[PDB]
Amino acid sequence: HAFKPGDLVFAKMKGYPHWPARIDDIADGAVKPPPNKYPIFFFGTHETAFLGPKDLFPYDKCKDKYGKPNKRKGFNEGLWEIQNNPHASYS
Repeated sequence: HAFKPGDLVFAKMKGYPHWPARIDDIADGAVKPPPNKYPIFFFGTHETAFLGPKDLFPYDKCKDKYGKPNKRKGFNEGLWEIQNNPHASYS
C-alpha cells in the first residue's frame, strides 16, 4: 500500500535510530518533496524532513523491534506521542 498522510511509521535518518514519525500532508508545506519522497513529522523533536520509502517502516509492523526506549534527546517523548496522541498538532 502507498503511504498516505496520517500513516504512522518509524523513519530512519542518518545518525539517528529508527524514529517514531508520521506522514504529513504535502499541502501543509510550501516546498513539495521530490517524487516518491514524503513529508515526515518526527515525534518528540517535531521536526519535518523528506524521506523515501526505503527509510519508512510501518509502525504496527515494526514497533516491537524499533519502539524500545533510549537516551537520545526527544526519543522517549516521541514514543509517548505516537502511542498516545499521534495525530495532535504539537504546534
